[PDB]
Amino acid sequence: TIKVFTTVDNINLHTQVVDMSMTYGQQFGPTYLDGADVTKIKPHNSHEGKTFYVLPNDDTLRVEAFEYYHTTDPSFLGRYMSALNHTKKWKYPQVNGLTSIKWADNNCYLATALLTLQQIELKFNPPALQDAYYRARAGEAANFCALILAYCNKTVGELGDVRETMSYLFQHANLDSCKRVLNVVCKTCGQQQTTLKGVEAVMYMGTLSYEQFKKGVQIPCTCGKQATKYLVQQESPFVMMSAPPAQYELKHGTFTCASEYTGNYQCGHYKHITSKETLYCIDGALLTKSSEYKGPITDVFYKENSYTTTI
Ligand SMILES: CCn1ccc(-c2cc(-c3cnn(C)c3)cc([C@@H](C)NC(=O)c3cc(OCCN(C)C)ccc3C)c2)n1
Ligand SMILES: [Cl-]
Ligand SMILES: [Cl-]
Ligand SMILES: [Zn+2]
Ligand SMILES: [Zn+2]
Ligand SMILES: [Zn+2]
Ligand SMILES: [Zn+2]
Ligand SMILES: [Zn+2]
Ligand SMILES: [Zn+2]
Repeated sequence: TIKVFTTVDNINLHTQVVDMSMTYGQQFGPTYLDGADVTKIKPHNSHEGKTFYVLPNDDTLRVEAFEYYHTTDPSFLGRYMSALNHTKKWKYPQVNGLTSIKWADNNCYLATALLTLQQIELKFNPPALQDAYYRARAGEAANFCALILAYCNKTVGELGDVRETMSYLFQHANLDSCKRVLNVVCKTCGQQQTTLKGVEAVMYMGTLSYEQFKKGVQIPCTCGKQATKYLVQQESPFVMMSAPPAQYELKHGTFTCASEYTGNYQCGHYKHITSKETLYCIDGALLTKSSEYKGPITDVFYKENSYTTTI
């Protein structure tokens, strides 16, 4: 009989005492210590006085779990601890003043997303996600990477798409004040104006150029003809312009950061391009430098505050 603590958020700690013969699974349910499954393991001396993550089994823990993670999915904690057991072993070097990830288990898309998040203004709604966001920007990104995999329903080693990962994260972020007003002009139908909010207001799939998005882009109308969609008003701290991988010239000072993707569909490699005093390329732990750049780009991130068109 030795005393321990059980928690679901590492904030509210509940005091318990455990028997040595019975395993943790017989007494608490699925139990984790430092991200390691100890459901079948039995108590030792070092376990006394230490805190254990446990699956919610009563209503008090069920409520605390939602208030930290904003999910009731019973599998979330297990998927989170499974990813964390890998991400704790990864290395997170500082590259060009930013926290990156040494390559491991196909994490190239995580590194590009992690580098992008440190360069755009974002506030997460789940307290677990925002707290780990802060710890990650300071250099301790293991818990943050595990949460990203858990919220995106992705496992370690699985092949990830950066645009898809950013979209999942934006749905758990406060983008309520973000607003986008578009205008589509068809020769026959006429002029239609639409207003988008939230995640739909910051993401566009179709073109990398924020300038071309303002000047107008060609989309098919309901009548079948090719109408023209252009941006009327944009109120958001950033925008994300995505397009299928293609050769693109990035000029210093015209953008914030970008995602480079080489190789075949789903089984390629991501790289991160950021515009500082010059153009920097971050590939995990490796860093290169160039005055101008041209390569296969699929995401470009631009700064914004409030924009209104002249048309
Ligand atoms: C509308 C047309 N479009 C939209 C996206 C793309 C696209 C095309 C190509 C493309 C084509 N040829 N080559 C040679 C490469 C490549 C990509 C890039 C950005 N990502 C992945 O490769 C990828 C997709 C994944 O999951 C995807 C599964 N998802 C629907 C649940 C998972 C992991 C990765 C790496 C994206 N084209
Ligand atoms: Cl929610
Ligand atoms: Cl949320
Ligand atoms: Zn409590
Ligand atoms: Zn929420
Ligand atoms: Zn691993
Ligand atoms: Zn591992
Ligand atoms: Zn990779
Ligand atoms: Zn029309």
